[PDB]
Amino acid sequence: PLCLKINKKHGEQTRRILIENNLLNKDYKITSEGNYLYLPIKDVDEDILKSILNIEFELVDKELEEKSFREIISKKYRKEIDEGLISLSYDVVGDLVILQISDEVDEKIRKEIGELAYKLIPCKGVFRRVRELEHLAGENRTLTIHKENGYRLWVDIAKVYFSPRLGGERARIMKKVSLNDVVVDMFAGVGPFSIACKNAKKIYAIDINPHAIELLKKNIKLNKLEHKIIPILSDVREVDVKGNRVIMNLPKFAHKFIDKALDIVEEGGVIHYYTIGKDFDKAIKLFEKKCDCEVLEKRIVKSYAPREYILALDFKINKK
Ligand SMILES: Nc1ncnc2c1ncn2[C@@H]1O[C@H](CO)[C@@H](O)[C@H]1O
Ligand SMILES: [Zn+2]
Ligand SMILES: [Zn+2]
Ligand SMILES: [Zn+2]
Repeated sequence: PLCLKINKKHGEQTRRILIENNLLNKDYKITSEGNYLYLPIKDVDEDILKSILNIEFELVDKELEEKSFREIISKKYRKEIDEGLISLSYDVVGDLVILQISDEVDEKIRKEIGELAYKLIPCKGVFRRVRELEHLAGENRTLTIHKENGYRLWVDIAKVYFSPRLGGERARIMKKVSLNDVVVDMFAGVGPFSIACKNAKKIYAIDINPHAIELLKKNIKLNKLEHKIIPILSDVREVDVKGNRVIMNLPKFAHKFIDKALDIVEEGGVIHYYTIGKDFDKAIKLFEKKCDCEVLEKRIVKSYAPREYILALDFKINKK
């Protein structure tokens, strides 16, 4: 339906970038027509694409052929799916399925979606909406164990923030951490980024939510990383740690913390910054003015609202 048309010579070069930005759509066969490649792509503003593509391109409606619960629901529910109330996107944390439904629906029909989600989906439990949750189908437990990138994480979805669709981010980070690195995880959560950074020789895992620190400790124990990860409960603001790599996993408010992170990091070090926006500019100015910094990599993590993304930038602070 929506394809990126490009001269096939930049075929692979480009194909990779779309992936790195979780843009490529895998539900369609990249077809070739003459000197061109049509890569099915998720919807995106023509503008932001310019910032991650150096070649010329076009966004077009192109017919293409195809290469699970999401189905049956969609068809048999367009009524509510086409007006908030219900979303065709759920998360899976451990063995726990978590739906996105609105209060505006009679439980007797709302619970039914769960009872019929505990069916077309491999789980032990089912809830819907860190906010408050409602038990719909399966077991009534909120504490589970997540598996991702080889490690395991203890998560109690009802007491601490955690995003399974962000594992890709931990994978990428996993490949960047050197043996000599000292990481300061400003917003650690149950500790997904801290464990993904094992190669580092020291890790400062900070988080103001006590439950995030209770489970984080259990995770540090579970992945055998006691002499590596130093857990710290507190407002990151009032912490005095130093390090050459700073991870800011708080997209919604990252910006209101940049000054602290710059005060923690060393010169020559990188700030893994996650934010929100339609472009990258506002997030770059912000740093570009605060420091003598340098972008080392910039990706689009995922979609937030409409054309509202969760960007990720990698900043090298060359001089405070
Ligand atoms: N100022 C803060 N200091 C430490 N952790 C924080 C802060 N703000 C949010 N968090 C943590 O970020 C995690 C979600 O990314 C949550 O565990 C939340 O408690
Ligand atoms: Zn090229
Ligand atoms: Zn309404
Ligand atoms: Zn607890």
